[PDB]
Amino acid sequence: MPEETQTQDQPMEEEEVETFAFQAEIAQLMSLIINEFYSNKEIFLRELISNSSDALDKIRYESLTDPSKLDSGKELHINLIPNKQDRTLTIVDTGIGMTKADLINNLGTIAKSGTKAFMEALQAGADISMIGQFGVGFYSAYLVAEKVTVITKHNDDEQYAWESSAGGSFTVRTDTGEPMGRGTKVILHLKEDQTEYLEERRIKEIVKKHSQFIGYPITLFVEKERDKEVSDDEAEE
Repeated sequence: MPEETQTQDQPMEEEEVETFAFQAEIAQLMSLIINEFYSNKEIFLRELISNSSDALDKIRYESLTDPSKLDSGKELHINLIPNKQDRTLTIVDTGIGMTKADLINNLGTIAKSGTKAFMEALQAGADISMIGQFGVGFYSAYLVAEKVTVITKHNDDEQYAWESSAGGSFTVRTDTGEPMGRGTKVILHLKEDQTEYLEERRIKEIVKKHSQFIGYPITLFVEKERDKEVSDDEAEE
């Protein structure tokens, strides 16, 4: 059953790229969260780690079809890699975070109606605390992220590199990086107001208590940017 596999790739680029602007109804959701004056809600760690757990449960489901073990040979897990020099936090997923059809469909961002009829239920019923559990608000990551960059490649399928955050537009274009077989690279840039929220010990202790509920392999690893040098310089371009 070959669902994918449709030619190597067409050498037709420069299609004016894909640029999407936050729609009026989306401007409401985006405003309602940022106009909170930023109360800091690190609870999102548990919300997001739940979805990534689903992504591993998804590949785990695919392992029922796989007669080798799980994916290929060794293993599959959630890896957290903080880069203090770049001020970036890179989470690499080796499962199935998202699919290409859902990617273009604007995962849980496609309101069309009027934001959501749940806005009314928000007046007397639910709160913003269920932001991610509704499966229609994973873009709320901008709450604590200045820049949200996602690069992903799927096995046999093409490569995708798209930008996200808040403030203007959303962009998606064909990728040609070719860094892995099939992984989701979630790297978001910390704001200068979060320079102290980069303590490894903080992360260690926080995930220690929350991961007690999640029964899946997680790894806090850090690769020291060596050999080369990554810093702020002005010479490129």
